[PDB]
Amino acid sequence: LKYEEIDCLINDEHTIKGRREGNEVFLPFTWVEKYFDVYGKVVQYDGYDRFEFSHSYSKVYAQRAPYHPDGVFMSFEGYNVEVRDRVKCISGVEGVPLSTQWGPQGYFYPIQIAQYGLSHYSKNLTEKPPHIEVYETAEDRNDWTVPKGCFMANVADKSRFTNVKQFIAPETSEGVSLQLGNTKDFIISFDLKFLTNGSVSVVLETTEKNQLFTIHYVSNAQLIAFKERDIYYGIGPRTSWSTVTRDLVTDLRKGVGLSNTKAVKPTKIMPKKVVRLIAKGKGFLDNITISTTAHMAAFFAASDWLVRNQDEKGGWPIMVTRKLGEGFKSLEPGWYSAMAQGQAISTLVRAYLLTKDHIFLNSALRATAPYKFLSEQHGVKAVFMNKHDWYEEYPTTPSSFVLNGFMYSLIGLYDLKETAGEKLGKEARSLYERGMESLKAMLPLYDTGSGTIYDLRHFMLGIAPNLARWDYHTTHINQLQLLSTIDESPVFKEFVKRWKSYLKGSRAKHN
Amino acid sequence: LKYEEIDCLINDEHTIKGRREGNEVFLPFTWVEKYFDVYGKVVQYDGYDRFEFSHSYSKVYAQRAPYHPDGVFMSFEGYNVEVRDRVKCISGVEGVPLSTQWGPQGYFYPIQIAQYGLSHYSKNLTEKPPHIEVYETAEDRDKNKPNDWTVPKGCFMANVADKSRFTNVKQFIAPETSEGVSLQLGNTKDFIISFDLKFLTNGSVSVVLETTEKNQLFTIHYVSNAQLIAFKERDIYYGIGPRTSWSTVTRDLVTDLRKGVGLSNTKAVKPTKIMPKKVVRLIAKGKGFLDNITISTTAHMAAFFAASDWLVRNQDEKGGWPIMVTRKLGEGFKSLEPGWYSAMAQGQAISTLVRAYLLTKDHIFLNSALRATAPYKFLSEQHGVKAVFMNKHDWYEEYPTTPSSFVLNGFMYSLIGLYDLKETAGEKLGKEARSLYERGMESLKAMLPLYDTGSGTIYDLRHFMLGIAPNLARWDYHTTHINQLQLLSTIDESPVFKEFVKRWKSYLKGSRAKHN
Ligand SMILES: *[C@@H]1O[C@H](CO)[C@@H](O[C@@H]2O[C@H](CO)[C@@H](O[C@@H]3O[C@H](CO[C@H]4O[C@H](CO)[C@@H](O)[C@H](O)[C@@H]4O)[C@@H](O)[C@H](O[C@H]4O[C@H](CO)[C@@H](O)[C@H](O)[C@@H]4O)[C@@H]3O)[C@H](O)[C@H]2NC(C)=O)[C@H](O)[C@H]1NC(C)=O
Ligand SMILES: *[C@@H]1O[C@H](CO)[C@@H](O[C@@H]2O[C@H](CO)[C@@H](O[C@@H]3O[C@H](CO[C@H]4O[C@H](CO)[C@@H](O)[C@H](O)[C@@H]4O)[C@@H](O)[C@H](O[C@H]4O[C@H](CO)[C@@H](O)[C@H](O)[C@@H]4O)[C@@H]3O)[C@H](O)[C@H]2NC(C)=O)[C@H](O)[C@H]1NC(C)=O
Ligand SMILES: *[C@@H]1O[C@H](CO)[C@@H](O[C@@H]2O[C@H](CO)[C@@H](O[C@@H]3O[C@H](CO[C@H]4O[C@H](CO)[C@@H](O)[C@H](O)[C@@H]4O)[C@@H](O)[C@H](O)[C@@H]3O)[C@H](O)[C@H]2NC(C)=O)[C@H](O)[C@H]1NC(C)=O
Ligand SMILES: *[C@@H]1O[C@H](CO)[C@@H](O[C@@H]2O[C@H](CO)[C@@H](O)[C@H](O)[C@H]2NC(C)=O)[C@H](O)[C@H]1NC(C)=O
Ligand SMILES: *[C@@H]1O[C@H](CO)[C@@H](O)[C@H](O)[C@H]1NC(C)=O
Ligand SMILES: [Ca+2]
Ligand SMILES: [Ca+2]
Ligand SMILES: [Cl-]
Ligand SMILES: [Cl-]
Repeated sequence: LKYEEIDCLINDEHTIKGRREGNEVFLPFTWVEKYFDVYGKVVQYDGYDRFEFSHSYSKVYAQRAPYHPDGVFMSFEGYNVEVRDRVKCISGVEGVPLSTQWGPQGYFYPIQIAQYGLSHYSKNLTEKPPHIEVYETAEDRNDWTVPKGCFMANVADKSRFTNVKQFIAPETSEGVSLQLGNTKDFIISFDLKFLTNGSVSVVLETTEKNQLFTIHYVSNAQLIAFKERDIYYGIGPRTSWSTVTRDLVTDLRKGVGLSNTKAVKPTKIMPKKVVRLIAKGKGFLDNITISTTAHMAAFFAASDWLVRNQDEKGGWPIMVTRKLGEGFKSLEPGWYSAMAQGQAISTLVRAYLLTKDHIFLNSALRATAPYKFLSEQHGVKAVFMNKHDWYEEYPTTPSSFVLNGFMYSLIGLYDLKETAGEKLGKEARSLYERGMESLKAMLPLYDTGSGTIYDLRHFMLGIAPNLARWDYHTTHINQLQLLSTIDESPVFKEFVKRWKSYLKGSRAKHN
Repeated sequence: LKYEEIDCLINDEHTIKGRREGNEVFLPFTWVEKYFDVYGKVVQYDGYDRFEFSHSYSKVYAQRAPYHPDGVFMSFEGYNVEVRDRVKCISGVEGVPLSTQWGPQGYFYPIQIAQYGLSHYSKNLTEKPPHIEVYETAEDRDKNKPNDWTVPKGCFMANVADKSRFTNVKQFIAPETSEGVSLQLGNTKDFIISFDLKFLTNGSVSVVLETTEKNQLFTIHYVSNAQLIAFKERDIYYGIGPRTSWSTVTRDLVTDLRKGVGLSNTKAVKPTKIMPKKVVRLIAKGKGFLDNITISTTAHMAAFFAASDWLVRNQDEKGGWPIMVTRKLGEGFKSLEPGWYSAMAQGQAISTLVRAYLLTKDHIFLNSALRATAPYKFLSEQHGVKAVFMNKHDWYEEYPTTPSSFVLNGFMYSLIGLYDLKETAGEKLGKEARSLYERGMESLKAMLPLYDTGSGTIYDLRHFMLGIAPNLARWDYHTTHINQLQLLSTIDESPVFKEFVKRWKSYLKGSRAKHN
């Protein structure tokens, strides 16, 4: 195959090496990939090599049905919140993500918590039912080890209509130990009440050279800690009955990856066997279980967190500073987010539809309040050019007009208005209608002709556009694809189609 | 590792043929060019080939100095309006371009005429002075050669005083059936012919050209009627009107030849490579007078003034140059019925007229420029050019559509016109221009970001106004945007103009704004 090397001058400033066969010139992908910011690689199949080029690796969610409030939440069946490195851990006390997106301290960010919930809710609807192995009920329907100094016994508990295992072990002892031996499933679950302080510990055989790591759930409020091969999580007093549910995969990886930075250090470590459970102090223990997944317990932990942490104004105040960029006043702690409000509402509505417990709906109804107040009056409302109401992901001065957060704020209002009924849904209905009018009018401002912009800070600050990376662009499409199944407006379908095409390299026509 | 074919799947839908050497994959430029919409070619040097790649195709004008109203007009020293295929010819009557931009009929489009003038004005300031050869003054300077008239049977000629304009003049009588009276010229280098002319009766002044089409003689007849342009075989006819009063006729024989032989019924002049190589002789028919016969390399100021005079005579009572063709800007935009005004026309005309005023101090030019701001005060629906963006920023429309269109380049030309006028008119009379400019520049600074894609510019805001895809600016309009902003940046020290120019320039060599 006869070819000639040829110098290839690039915009009169750099020379790269190409190849030539008569008139056809061939450019190295090393250059193409960097210069155009595109993707490809050689893929080896049985008796066929093929280079495979992509404009992006991000992919649009394959919607299977029109959206409905009790169904999967957009594309979140495929999200995995807990592996994100901005999640420092799943809180021992609250059973939800503690995030570190903006500083290393670790704070409850409501969005991450709602997305934890929504993603698990969605996986509950799409994944295969979990295998559930029961190790201890305490009934009449063993392999505990009680060393000297310790006692164990089955006892009635009238308070909760069951039999229960009581244990007494001092902290100087080896504790009382239940052999488990699960090779496949790593979500451990048990009912727990402590009389005195103590610990429930889980020993794991890992893939790090066959070593045993132990995860201690201790009855204090201690921040996550990691020494050698011991991981410590504070689960609070548990001096009343509650179900503890812990993903040993996540809990192991977050412990070994413990960092003083805003990102968990990557680790490959996996548990390969849940060896045994170790009880110390004085207390009670029931329903000891290992499951493939515990999606509804994750969903409810998020739901209950939202109910308990909503403030008197119906907001989830965000208790860290956020500096959105030069030009934007810094957001002082206690700011609200339209994305938080909406995602929370979408979570609470789902909790209500499952349980019929009006505590969930009552929280969702209150959560519209911040939508009514401008950013400078402790709300999330912004007005674009004295004409279009908007609900801000970041209620900055000047206004920021972030697209994706806004669309989640609307999906929440849709969820609520479809669920509250005509009377009580009035406020949600009205905020939604106004918001969808704004969105239809303003969508074109986010369209570059070969991508989307993330926000309107170019217009509001007089600077370069803050273009959306491909994964945010895909989110825009997923959002509009969703809206397009609950609102029959042609504009949503047109924009979805064009925005999809951008992902495969299509451009708007030039003149 | 040896050069080998490899299949290359593109976005999981089409397979192209590339090459591979070990790990390095090489993609055909045939694909790269079309998929990313870029440019390149193999260029031949002495025993050495090189492929040359460009992200874009236009270039930014190298601005030399801060802009001022009596200087060159932006980049227009490098425009050549008359060779554009949308210029059907230079009118014999009006001495300015007749254009065919949207319909084949041919109409006087103000923008093309203003640009004709501004470009010649700018060339006057940058080109070398023209060589000027004088063939007849009719005085007593004409004792030695050139003599050179052939006055055949039936015809007469004489030098005669003309009290009307304090000079001697050549009088001619030739019937139109004769071969006419003929002055040998023989210029090989210069092709702009110029002569003062008054006709008593009908007639023609004709110019014979040796051309590069196998040495053939073509004759261009400037005839005393309003007939526009005709072409049979080797004769070209232009109507120059009665000329029964003294006037300077000035004609580019290159253009006049090429427009004639390229005469078409379509929107575009047929391309030709025919050039004149010799202006052989001038032929006078009918009864009249003839003075100051000249051939020059260029006649920039005559072109400029022809444009200026056309603008003064054709301005309407509303101070506009009405555009007399229907214009449908695109689906969603109401059709513009004839008589619509353009902010680009108004501004460019003003920039022309101000320059004419600064040169001549004839207040007719300034007063026409002052009237030309009136359409800027009136909304599109009231037969002006003003649009308002979201109840907040005044704008001056290139196309005063419903809904508003907000075309960027037209707007910036409308502002450079107002700048020229307000800098020139003085405190009292410049008030209106001052105010329209200030409001315009405030709008521009606020709205510039809406035209920035992060790797190009948008031409207009039809995407926002109609709910459709952006009308992205082709690269030559992108460089126009930069040339405009580069100019404004020398008359307004706002940092925003400097930052945008720099970023917009970087887009030309494939830089992008950062993604998040
Ligand atoms: C380990 O796991 C098991 C589940 O497998 C748990 O055992 C269950 O415990 C719950 C208590 O939380 C039991 O639910 C309660 O049942 C009580 C009586 O049920 C029987 O009798 C009634 C007549 O009253 C019959 O109708 C019924 O069919 C049963 O035969 C109820 O009194 C409780 O009602 C509560 O809710 C209502 C509102 O709905 C309140 O108004 C009441 O005041 C009251 O609070 C409740 O329904 C459940 O039956 C147990 N199941 C079994 C099979 O034992 C263990 O609790 C768990 N371990 C720990 C430590 O939590
Ligand atoms: C061929 O080319 C030659 C020049 O190359 C031309 O000859 C010149 O043409 C003009 C014709 O008008 C002569 O212009 C001079 O105008 C003076 C006043 O005119 C102005 O001011 C009055 C105000 O009352 C207005 O009415 C008028 O419209 C103008 O605004 C006259 O006064 C001149 O006459 C004498 O005065 C001047 C100084 O003021 C003396 O220096 C002169 O020598 C002269 O005696 C004169 O009319 C100009 O002088 C001509 N130049 C020469 C050298 O002859 C031809 O016109 C051109 N051929 C054709 C056919 O156009
Ligand atoms: C999505 O969430 C759904 C709702 O939470 C899940 O379906 C539910 O799955 C459970 C099965 O784990 C069913 O609960 C009961 O199961 C018992 C079996 O006895 C055991 O139960 C107790 C604990 O309560 C245990 O301690 C005992 O020792 C036993 O081992 C049945 O006998 C009951 O009748 C009852 O079925 C729910 O019924 C079931 N609900 C529904 C609506 O299906 C679903 O699996 C989740 N899916 C995913 C993919 O996560
Ligand atoms: C630009 O225009 C000016 C007209 O002012 C030209 O300068 C004149 O040239 C004529 C013809 O040779 C002379 O009669 C004058 O003496 C000149 N006037 C001045 C003020 O210099 C100039 O030649 C033109 N230049 C170009 C490149 O077109
Ligand atoms: C309870 O707390 C004390 C310190 O406050 C600690 O020393 C002790 O070991 C704890 N008890 C158990 C059973 O872990
Ligand atoms: Ca029990
Ligand atoms: Ca004379
Ligand atoms: Cl995710
Ligand atoms: Cl041009």
